[PDB]
Amino acid sequence: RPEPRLITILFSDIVGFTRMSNALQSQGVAELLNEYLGEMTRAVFENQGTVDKFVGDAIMALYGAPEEMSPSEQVRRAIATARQMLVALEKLNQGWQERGLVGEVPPVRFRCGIHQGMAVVGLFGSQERSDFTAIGPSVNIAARLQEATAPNSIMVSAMVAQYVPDEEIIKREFLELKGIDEPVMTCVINPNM
Amino acid sequence: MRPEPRLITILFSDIVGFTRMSNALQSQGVAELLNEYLGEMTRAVFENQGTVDKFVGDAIMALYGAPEEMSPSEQVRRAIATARQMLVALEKLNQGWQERGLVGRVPPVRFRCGIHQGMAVVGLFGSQERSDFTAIGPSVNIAARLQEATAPNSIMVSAMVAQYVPDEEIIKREFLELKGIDEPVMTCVINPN
Ligand SMILES: Nc1ncnc2c1ncn2[C@@H]1O[C@H](COP(=O)(O)CP(=O)(O)OP(=O)(O)O)[C@@H](O)[C@H]1O
Ligand SMILES: Nc1ncnc2c1ncn2[C@@H]1O[C@H](COP(=O)(O)CP(=O)(O)OP(=O)(O)O)[C@@H](O)[C@H]1O
Ligand SMILES: [Ca+2]
Ligand SMILES: [Ca+2]
Ligand SMILES: [Mg+2]
Ligand SMILES: [Mg+2]
Repeated sequence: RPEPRLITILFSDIVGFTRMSNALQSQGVAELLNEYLGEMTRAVFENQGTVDKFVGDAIMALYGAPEEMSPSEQVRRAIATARQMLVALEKLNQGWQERGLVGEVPPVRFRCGIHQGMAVVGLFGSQERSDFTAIGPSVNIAARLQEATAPNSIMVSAMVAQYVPDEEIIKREFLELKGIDEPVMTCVINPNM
Repeated sequence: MRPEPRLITILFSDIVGFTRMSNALQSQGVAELLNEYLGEMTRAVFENQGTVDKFVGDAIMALYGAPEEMSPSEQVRRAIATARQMLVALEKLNQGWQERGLVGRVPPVRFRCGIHQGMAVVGLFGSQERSDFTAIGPSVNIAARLQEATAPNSIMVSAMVAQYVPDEEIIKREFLELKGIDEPVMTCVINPN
């Protein structure tokens, strides 16, 4: 049965994928995407994370579920992952650049949002089709954060930022998010430790 | 499956204001309702030869014409028939949740549906460790966005899908802005019966 517990959600999403989605065609789109994702999942698994699901060119990773994890660990790994994924993106662009797969098309950039809160975690769906995911306001914030941030940046919430030295806090500022009544305190963190 | 272009029809159903009622349902109250909702809704997709791509929270994504082949007219027809059965099935669930005191006497559960037909790269995307079957491209977004813009408990479709729908069944045609698409798109509100 799905039950509530504290977890950290991370969303990674490629910017403007739809554009290059043309003039790159089938093979191009499949080959690039499959590779992009190969690295990103690698980044998640290495940081003890869990790949909840892919949503188009987006990734949804969890920390703290299904395997119990300490609040500090949850955020520390999630951030390590976000910083790691970025390092892969710069190199993949270096791999696709000398392949022509990039360039009437720019390199690939992603938006990342991280949050920590409660969520009803467990198997959702029917007895014919059910997947393991996290449901709840907390998830929506993680998603909304990722969407509100600038390309090639990591935007966490205050809940997350508290485990982050203010020195690594590039930009603090409230922001109204879609579907969230109370304005959230967002924190754009530094890509480097 | 080896990713490749293919004409398909995409269906998105999303519950209206789910985050709002999750605060009056409590963890156990959300899992009960959400899982019951998914069972009846996916049953509808399956009994219309549709394929449940995935669940994006309280939202459902169904594909018609993939993996198994299906004609352009049948895709539209099954996808629409599915959306109409969902409403008939939701009406029943609302009665149940009515007695249970879960909702009704918290407004009764409602959902939005979006359907577009068009080319899209379908197949398995991901890594060797984790990869899933799904559709990718401009076509999927259009449906996702049409869902997003339609009034609660209404079925919105693109003009291409509308091209295979008897005229009297149309309720409202209109040039709208699809929060995610650059140029205005023509939309058609389908009669729920
Ligand atoms: N395979 C898939 N499964 C489910 N939803 C999908 C999907 N592919 C796309 N979508 C949904 O379609 C909508 C638009 O997709 P996006 O990937 O955000 C367009 P984009 O070209 O990448 O621009 P953007 O991400 O910079 O905004 C989103 O709501 C996304 O979640
Ligand atoms: N389990 C999950 N997996 C992936 N994305 C999820 C998710 N739960 C929520 N989201 C994402 O969080 C965002 C908002 O969730 P919503 O479905 O809109 C809650 P809502 O209160 O019902 O808003 P609504 O009334 O506009 O439908 C979406 O982009 C959705 O894809
Ligand atoms: Ca994207
Ligand atoms: Ca919803
Ligand atoms: Mg996006
Ligand atoms: Mg929504």
